[PDB]
Amino acid sequence: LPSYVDWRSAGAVVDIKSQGECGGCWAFSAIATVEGINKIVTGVLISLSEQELIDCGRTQNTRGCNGGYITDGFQFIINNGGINTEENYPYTAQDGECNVDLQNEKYVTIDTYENVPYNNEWALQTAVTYQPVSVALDAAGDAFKQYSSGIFTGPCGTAIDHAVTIVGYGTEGGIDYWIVKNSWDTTWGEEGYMRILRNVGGAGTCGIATMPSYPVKY
Ligand SMILES: *[C@@H](C(=O)O)[C@H](O)C(=O)N[C@@H](CC(C)C)C(=O)NCCCCNC(N)=[NH2+]
Repeated sequence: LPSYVDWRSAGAVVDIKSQGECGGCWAFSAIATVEGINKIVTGVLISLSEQELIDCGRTQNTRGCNGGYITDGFQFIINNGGINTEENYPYTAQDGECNVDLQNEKYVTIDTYENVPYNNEWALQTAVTYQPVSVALDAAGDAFKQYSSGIFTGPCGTAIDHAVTIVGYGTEGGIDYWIVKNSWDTTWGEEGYMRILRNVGGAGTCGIATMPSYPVKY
């Protein structure tokens, strides 16, 4: 595997987005990795609609701004036969009525998704080498919420509550890290991104390695 991977150097990461007060992080994470794999196999980076997942993708315990699961975001794109763009179905940070004309207008498709073996940072590094991967972490603490710069080491638990996207990894000064794309605008962290301690064992720092998944497009 490479010593460093950064999907932003390959044109596979859309600029930082802002979810606001709506609890739609599951939709932001699912969309960022579908944007990623679409660029890798089709060669064109298109920004996609989180709002379509929030409005049209309600199922079981995925309930729009009320929270949900990354994999239900991928399963909506699979069952719908595709997803529309951010410009065609823009984000309102609201639970809204599914716009059926916009739901039927599809520009990007995926075929299936896979789960990375949980609590296995080596298998997670292998998957990130091929594409951005969706993860969730424990973002309930003030240290996480107030993060500004550096390689974050904690404190944080592992009972995850906030989905984000890993867009790379590297090492600086002998310290290994993951590069994380968050959805709290460019005013949080390193212009919207976080570097977080890698190779710590088990579930990873703030549980980042405990439930990774990614979309598959043949
Ligand atoms: C994350 C955010 O917007 O900050 C958002 O709260 C969220 O969806 N969190 C997920 C985190 C991982 C995907 C596990 C979460 O905790 N989902 C569980 C939501 C259950 C909702 N069920 C009901 N009944 N509202």
